[PDB]
Amino acid sequence: LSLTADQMVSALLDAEPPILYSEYSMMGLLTNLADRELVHMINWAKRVPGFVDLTLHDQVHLLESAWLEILMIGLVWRSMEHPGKLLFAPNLLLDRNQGKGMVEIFDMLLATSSRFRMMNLQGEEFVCLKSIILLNSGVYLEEKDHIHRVLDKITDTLIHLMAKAGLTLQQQHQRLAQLLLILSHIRHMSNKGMEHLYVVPSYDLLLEMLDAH
Amino acid sequence: LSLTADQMVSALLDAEPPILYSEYDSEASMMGLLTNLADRELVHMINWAKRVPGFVDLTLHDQVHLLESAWLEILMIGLVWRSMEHPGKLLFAPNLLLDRNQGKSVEGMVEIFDMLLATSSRFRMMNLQGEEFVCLKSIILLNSGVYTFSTLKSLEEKDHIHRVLDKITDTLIHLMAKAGLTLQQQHQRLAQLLLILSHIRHMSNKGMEHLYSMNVVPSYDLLLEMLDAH
Ligand SMILES: CCCN1CC(Oc2ccc([C@@H]3c4[nH]c5ccccc5c4C[C@@H](C)N3CC(C)(C)F)cc2)C1
Ligand SMILES: CCCN1CC(Oc2ccc([C@@H]3c4[nH]c5ccccc5c4C[C@@H](C)N3CC(C)(C)F)cc2)C1
Repeated sequence: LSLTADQMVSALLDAEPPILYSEYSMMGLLTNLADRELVHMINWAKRVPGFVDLTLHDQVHLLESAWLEILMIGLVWRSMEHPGKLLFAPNLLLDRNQGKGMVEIFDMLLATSSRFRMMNLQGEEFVCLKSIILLNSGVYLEEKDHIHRVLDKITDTLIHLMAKAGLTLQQQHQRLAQLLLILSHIRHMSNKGMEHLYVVPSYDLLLEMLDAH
Repeated sequence: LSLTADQMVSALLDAEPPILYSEYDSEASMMGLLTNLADRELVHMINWAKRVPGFVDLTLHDQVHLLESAWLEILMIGLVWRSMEHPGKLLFAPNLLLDRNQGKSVEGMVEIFDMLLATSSRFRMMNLQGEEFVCLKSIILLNSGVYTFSTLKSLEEKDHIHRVLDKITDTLIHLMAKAGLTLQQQHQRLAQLLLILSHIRHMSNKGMEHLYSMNVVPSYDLLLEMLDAH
């Protein structure tokens, strides 16, 4: 929390999870791949500055509410350079008709990817967005206060990055807004995803992955 | 887009729909009252939407689609705003003030009440201002459905929508600056405010999911007919 903006970025970049491969019907592959990415997400979350300062109870709650959103923005980020296609894994690249109630979700994921592409979303930016999702998704006294301080710190970092890129102050606030409004759509996709399922990772499973002290 | 920030706020403040009342004269009545109230607010919402800058510049079908996507979000943020200075209560109408336990009377309603009450609590501890609220409501209208529209006309709509969003963002920053916030505090509050929209989306989806467990959404032509004036 005392880290500089530059230290925050580098920490988050270093904390980035690996790209996994699909173990190989299509629903089993997407399920299995999601299950394996979950473990690496948990270990990513532990390295997000300020996260392990929360109680384990609250860490689990945040992960319970954020896990699908984080899977999805990750999917969308690496699918950027592959228009009309979703790169779940290097050996699992699917289009919208391979989705044929998954096509609607595929479509939404595809639109979000094109949005990122259009915005020319940078790696240093995406990684901040992912941290914000983790901390923001489940927050609805000392703990909520801490979460909001970390969120504020990431906001600073995002603004710093845009300043470094040479964007004017007006462009900074405008780009910040565009990025955060995208999180609304990711939230929506996660909701529909959870709906199209009804499954979820239990409290105990997440707590186990967290590998307590 | 020629509007200044001051002119943006003014237009949004004038576009504000009226505060409506529940009928004048029971837990078995609750859902009926909440449904009747929602239907009546919908009418004023369409009029409000038309007076949001840039909205009527859009095609009628894109206008319908934005409202199909955002109508429950808009209802809810209005409710949350009305309830801000009434801790533990949801002010659906000045004569319809409900709490948690009254929500219990309907299956799965207490969870939605809790989320709405928590959002009201968030607005409270942020000391959300009226000028900020109408900006946030406008953003919901323009942003919620824009990612679920490739035709050339549609590409032009999206660019227009994103440019109006940019302007509302400029308006939000302006308001926070006049209030005397530092630059750092301005971006920080802008972020905090926009993050709440994620949760409002969340609530709309949970609530939409309730409704299908029991006319539940406005039909295309219903919204069309109200939007498609002569
Ligand atoms: C027991 C632990 C919980 N796991 C069961 C498993 O349930 C899922 C089943 C399918 C999906 C897919 C999926 N898989 C991914 C792998 C890497 C990155 C993105 C994804 C997604 C997003 C999306 C296609 N998911 C389908 C869904 C949930 C209906 F939207 C996500 C979760 C998560
Ligand atoms: C054209 C058909 C669509 N209308 C039928 C009507 O269905 C509803 C029935 C109940 C609700 C309530 C409700 N009512 C309000 C009145 C003014 C402002 C806010 C509200 C809300 C939010 C919330 C409590 N709604 C319940 C629910 C299930 C979450 F949608 C929302 C919609 C909307």
